[PDB]
Amino acid sequence: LLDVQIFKDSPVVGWSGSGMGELETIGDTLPVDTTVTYNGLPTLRLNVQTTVQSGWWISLLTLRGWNTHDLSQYVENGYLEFDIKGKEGGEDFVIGFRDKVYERVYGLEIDVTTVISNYVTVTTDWQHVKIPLRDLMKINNGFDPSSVTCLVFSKRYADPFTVWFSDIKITSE
Amino acid sequence: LLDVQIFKDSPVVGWSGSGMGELETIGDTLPVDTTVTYNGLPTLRLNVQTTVQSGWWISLLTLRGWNTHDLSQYVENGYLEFDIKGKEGGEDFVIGFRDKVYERVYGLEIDVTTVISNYVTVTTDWQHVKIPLRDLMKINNGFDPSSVTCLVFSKRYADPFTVWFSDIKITSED
Amino acid sequence: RKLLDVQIFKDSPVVGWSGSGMGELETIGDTLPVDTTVTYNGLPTLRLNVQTTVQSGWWISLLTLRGWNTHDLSQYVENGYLEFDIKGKEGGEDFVIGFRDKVYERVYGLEIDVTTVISNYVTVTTDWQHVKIPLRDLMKINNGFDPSSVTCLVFSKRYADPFTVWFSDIKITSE
Amino acid sequence: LLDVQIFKDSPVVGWSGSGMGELETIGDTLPVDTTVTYNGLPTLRLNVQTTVQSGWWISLLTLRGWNTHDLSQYVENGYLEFDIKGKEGGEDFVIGFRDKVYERVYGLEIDVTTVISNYVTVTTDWQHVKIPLRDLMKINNGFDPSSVTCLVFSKRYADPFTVWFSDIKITSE
Repeated sequence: LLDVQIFKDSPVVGWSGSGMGELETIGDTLPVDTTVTYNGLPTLRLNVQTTVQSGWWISLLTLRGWNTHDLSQYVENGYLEFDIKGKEGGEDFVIGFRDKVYERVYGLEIDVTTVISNYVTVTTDWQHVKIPLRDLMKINNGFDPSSVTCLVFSKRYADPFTVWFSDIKITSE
Repeated sequence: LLDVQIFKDSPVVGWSGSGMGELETIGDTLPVDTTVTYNGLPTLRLNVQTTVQSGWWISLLTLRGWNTHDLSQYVENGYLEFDIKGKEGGEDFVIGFRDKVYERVYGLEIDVTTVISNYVTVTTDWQHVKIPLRDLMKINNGFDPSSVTCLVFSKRYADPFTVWFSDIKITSED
Repeated sequence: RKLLDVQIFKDSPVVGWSGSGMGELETIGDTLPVDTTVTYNGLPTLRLNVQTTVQSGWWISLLTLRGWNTHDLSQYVENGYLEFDIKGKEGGEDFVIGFRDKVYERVYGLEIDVTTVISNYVTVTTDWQHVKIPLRDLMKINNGFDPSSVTCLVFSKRYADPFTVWFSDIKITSE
Repeated sequence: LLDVQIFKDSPVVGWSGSGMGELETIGDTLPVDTTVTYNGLPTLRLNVQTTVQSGWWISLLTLRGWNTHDLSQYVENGYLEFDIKGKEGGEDFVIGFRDKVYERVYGLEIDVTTVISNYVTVTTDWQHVKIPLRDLMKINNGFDPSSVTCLVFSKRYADPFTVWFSDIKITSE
């Protein structure tokens, strides 16, 4: 059973943005870094220039251009997984998926998230990582894994950093 | 199972035009550019000179010189696919398919459409792309994919822009 | 006297101006493009092309005589001939042809044009075809033209409709 | 192998123009002088009325009405050559060629130049001059002389002057 590329090599359909413009966007997706490859392949840049006392920013990297995908199959042994290096290490924010169900009243798209921290400490260095779907996609808050629309990156602490990405995908077995 | 080239290297039969003539044509097809290669072959130029308060332009690039093609088999697993460079980045517009059915009343040809944004951010740069058929060819709004007449490019925002294309095909596999 | 030619074009691009509403006219640096790959009698041609259909309802071409300067033609008038050679893409193709002047004194118009429809002087073939335009005919309807103050030759829209066409050796002659 | 006339006897298409209009133009090319002939034919006059404190002006005399010309063959024993008198001697500016290559990143059109002082001092007098293509079309600055678009004259010293030209061609082999 089949992989899904969130990002490979060329910027993602989505939306990515901030209070007073603290997060570095291009056409409101994340900026794609060329000057800093990895694995032949270029990177995704996650950069928050200065200090948000807005206290917000967000990144939505879609899966099927704002369409729902069913992942339900993937869940119970699945992995968001990818690679990350960082600009000066020990850097943190949130991560996850939103979906979309119109039937549901108390929430249209919901998010399920965690803090990267839980899966990694960050080095000045490349480093694979794999989060079991399992954990997230299971907190009876309603989230319908049949119905995911995208991957998400949100603020944790207000402090500026950077990070880079490669080869963000979902896989199972 | 077999490709369909919508365009390769030389101008399409079709139609393409604007309100006040805002869309660049030649003889009512899109102009093909030569001084602007890509991968050996020249490319199709989608350009809209100035700002439409008209609020309209369109291109239809035909599939079978205005005939019906049956695509039904391809739907299920298919991809309009193609490559695309742009003048100045982050441009956008609508794209899709029109068909033709006569027995049908509340519509003669229908359009099915998405806004390419969904499928790409645009760069000063080549960049392949692939649209799931499947995606479009399915909202019970009547479209008959066994009766597609051609592909379509229409206005989204009133904003001037240019773009290019190469190798526009449909492909599947069975 | 015993009298000399004027070479409007021969074989290299003319200073001037030529342009159109939504860019329907084939320009380069707003003169008309000179074609290389369709020669005629050794020398290169001038290309008049209107790629698609004029919604705008204008297009013009100014080929200058003296880089926008007055030239005095007055003497050529009553015996003269704008003349030159013409192939088209697809035949029976038509538009306006003529001359613009420049007179400062004159208040109801600064520059004026005198004009004909080449139809009158030709039907157009997928083929080369000399033709002679009698100065005479134009440079005379009382409309004020100062043929002693011509600045350039002129091509303007007649019909909405798309074509191409070629030129060579556009000159004035008399005797 | 065959001569390239940049100018002979009749105005050229291009462009030439100045900051606050210091540069004598007409229709935004250089004026042809008629009342100052030189061996039958009239001349091209590069005249700069007043003192430039904008600090720019330029002239481009096209070769193929802003088309690419391929010169490549001519370089390695070629000479831009022409003739030239000046209004009151020892006058100096830059001269050379521009190109156009689209694929190229760090410049679209580039220029190669020199200062004509190097191939002459200027007389109230007619005086042929021959400039070695070689010299120019030759500092790995990227110039691609298979795609020359035109000849160029630009400012060197802010000081007004005039000159005249005659029979500007490329010759070689």
